[PDB]
Amino acid sequence: QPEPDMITIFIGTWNMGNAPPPKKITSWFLSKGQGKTRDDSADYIPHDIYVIGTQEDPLSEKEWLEILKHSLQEITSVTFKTVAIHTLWNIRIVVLAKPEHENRISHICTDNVKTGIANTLGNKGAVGVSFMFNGTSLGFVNSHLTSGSEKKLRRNQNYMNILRFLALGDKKLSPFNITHRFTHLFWFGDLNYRVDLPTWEAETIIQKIKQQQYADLLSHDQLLTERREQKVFLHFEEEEITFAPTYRFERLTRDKYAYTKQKATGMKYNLPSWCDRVLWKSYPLVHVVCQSYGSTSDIMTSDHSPVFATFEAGVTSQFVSKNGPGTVDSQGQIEFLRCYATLKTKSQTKFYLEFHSSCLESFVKSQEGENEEGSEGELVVKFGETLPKLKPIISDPEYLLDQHILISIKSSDSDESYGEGCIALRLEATETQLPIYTPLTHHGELTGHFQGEIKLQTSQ
Ligand SMILES: C[C@@H](c1ccccc1F)N1CCNCC1
Ligand SMILES: C[C@H](c1ccccc1F)N1CCNCC1
Repeated sequence: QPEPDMITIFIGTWNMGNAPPPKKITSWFLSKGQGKTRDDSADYIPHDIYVIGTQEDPLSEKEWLEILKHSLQEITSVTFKTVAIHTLWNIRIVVLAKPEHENRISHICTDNVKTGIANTLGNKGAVGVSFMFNGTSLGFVNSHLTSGSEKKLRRNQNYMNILRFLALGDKKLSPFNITHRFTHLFWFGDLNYRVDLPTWEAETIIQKIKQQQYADLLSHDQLLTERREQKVFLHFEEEEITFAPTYRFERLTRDKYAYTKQKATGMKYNLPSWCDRVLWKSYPLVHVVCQSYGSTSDIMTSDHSPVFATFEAGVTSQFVSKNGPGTVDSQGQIEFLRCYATLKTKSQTKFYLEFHSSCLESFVKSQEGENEEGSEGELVVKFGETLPKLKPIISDPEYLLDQHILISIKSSDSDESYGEGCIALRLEATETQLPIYTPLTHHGELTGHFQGEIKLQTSQ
């Protein structure tokens, strides 16, 4: 039975509004309703992995697991296995997989982050799950961010706290946050970003939604505008939105948006908004294709509609050679030429690099770079031809060209990372000098760039 080179992943996010679900929720898992929907011809084809994020979830873990498993069983006639379940307050993540993936899934981690302080600590935050699927690392984050149209900067801060403090994936990747630890990272939830238009325009917005004319609404979506201004979710992707706003509905119908200020809302307006979102970040040149992104029309117990997204994702096999794992493959090497880091820092410490990759036995520390003053004020750290030669555990090009090198640039004085990035080994040529580039981030914000050339030698 061959190992797969692709899997499909279902991502669901649903703010349940503290109400039990209706008896039938299959439309969610089938990607049916509004937006980019799944073809009917696929209905009986199970996804490989289902990741369900809820917010304001009133059910016990046992109650929700039984509903989810019975739902998937009805759709597919497959009894899915529970990979992980983790709950913080009323924010929950469930990961289910085809039982045929029992010996492909390992290194399962869960964690949560509570956002806010004092007044604002006690119901918002995030849960997450990671695991390995054969040679591929997968991370999943369900976050419930701060509510309210005038709190976009709070949401952005909640995002930064979650990606700093959520402890998933390989702890040996010590300089790296969750935005670098996974081949594929999916981040979803009630992100709570709103359509920033004046309150007086509520009925105009409703009209536009009835016409399915979303362009003038999406141009004011706070998540899209904050992303475009690099304030949040830097280097994440989102499919185009082609479904109506998923909040705030009168319960038991989808015919009415309930937007007016009420004592129950803290006298706040809830203009129709795309609160409920799925974004992703995959390592460079790894296959990932969104195959659905939409909302259900027939699940009406909450003031939010469920959101679905599905993906094709590239995966690699757990490679064994005659040599690695447990030795090097002399026949392989990774060389770096004309390399320099450009950093936004005002500091003047010496810097060194660390190279981390599951194609290395352990991470590799470089010598210190040579600091120069860049012409527009920046710091340029030159490595030139000084970087170590990396010795992969396996030299087979079918393995090595699928790998990635994580890079951290660290202060010699504090051993703190000033920037993290990722280089793909999926090169156009081997034994050939080729340009490489990554942006560098720290705490998920841009701090610089790393560029140079690479020379990859495989067994072929
Ligand atoms: C242009 C930018 C963007 C697109 C639509 C909305 C917000 C944005 F920031 N992309 C972000 C993801 N990667 C490629 C570039
Ligand atoms: C429970 C879990 C599992 C079973 C089926 C499908 C996926 C999955 F992660 N185990 C992983 C490690 N090996 C034993 C099984």
